[PDB]
Amino acid sequence: DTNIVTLTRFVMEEGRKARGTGEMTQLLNSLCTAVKAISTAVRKAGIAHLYGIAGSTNVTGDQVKKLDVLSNDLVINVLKSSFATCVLVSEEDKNAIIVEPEKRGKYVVCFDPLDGSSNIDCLVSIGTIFGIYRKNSTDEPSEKDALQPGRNLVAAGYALYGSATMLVLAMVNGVNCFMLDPAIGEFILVDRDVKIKKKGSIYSINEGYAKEFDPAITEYIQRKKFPPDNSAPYGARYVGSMVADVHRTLVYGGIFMYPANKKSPKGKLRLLYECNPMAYVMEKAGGLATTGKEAVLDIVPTDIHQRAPIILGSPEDVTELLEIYQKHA
Ligand SMILES: O=P(O)(O)OC[C@H]1O[C@](O)(CO)[C@@H](O)[C@@H]1O
Ligand SMILES: [Mg+2]
Ligand SMILES: [Mg+2]
Ligand SMILES: [Tl+]
Repeated sequence: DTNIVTLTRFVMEEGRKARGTGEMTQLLNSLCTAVKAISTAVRKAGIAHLYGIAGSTNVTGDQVKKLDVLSNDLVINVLKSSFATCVLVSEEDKNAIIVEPEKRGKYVVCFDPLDGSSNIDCLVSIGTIFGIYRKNSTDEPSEKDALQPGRNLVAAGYALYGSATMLVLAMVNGVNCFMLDPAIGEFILVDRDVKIKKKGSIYSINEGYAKEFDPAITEYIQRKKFPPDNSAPYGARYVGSMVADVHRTLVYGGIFMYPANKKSPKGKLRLLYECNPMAYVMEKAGGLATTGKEAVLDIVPTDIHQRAPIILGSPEDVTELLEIYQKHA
């Protein structure tokens, strides 16, 4: 233990080649601090009376919980103080946040400060999702800098407040998992260069929406339960927190689905701070992420609170579902 491979060392070491201003390390160091603070609050939320609602609703019409506010505040303050950012997009804010000139750095950060709100009060896994872009424009920073396609991401990932707290970080050459050591408050590298299985045996979707599903999703699910070739049926898992279901998809393989449906043309999940970050992790792990008709990372957003269908995970599973959409087109 006298040689600790922390997230900071990792993001410093591997990136010494391309030099750079080093504000990405500043950025990620800052975000780790917010994530530790959120993790600590979550782990004692009931004793600190942090369960319940804040008394408000956000642009996508969610009921804001107390932990939403706390986590939102923590993430915004640390990112600003990092001197690495210029434009911030949060699920909890109607408009992009523009950093004050004095603290401006070159990155644009889209994040969900707390994901899995329906699972807060029952103590199921929740998390934090983020995607990071380089501001391209030369003009004054604005909400427009956030409206980039996911393929432009330079870094993305999530923190998972599960049985242990994990920071999953994807960058151009790959995905790596860091676990929070609660004793020293450091994120330690525990899974290097993570890759997803080509084919899994778990499917993950809320089948409560069966009555609204399109024929392709309907057929796909029926095929998981009754395989035509006599293989064993897939097992089902749906934690109900995107970070938990996506992380399982990553480390066990399989598919996660939040598709469009008869009442929700664009699905539910948010493109900027939910879908794109997870699509990027998946793609860097050798996985795929599709709306059913097009790659999530290639969508050019027009609304920072825009929704998108998303189907992701093991390439052979996701490809199987795409063939069914193509067959139905
Ligand atoms: O209750 P539903 O419609 O299955 O929504 C679950 C999804 O909603 C979210 O909480 C986003 O609001 C995700 O974390 C999760 O994947
Ligand atoms: Mg969420
Ligand atoms: Mg949220
Ligand atoms: Tl959502």
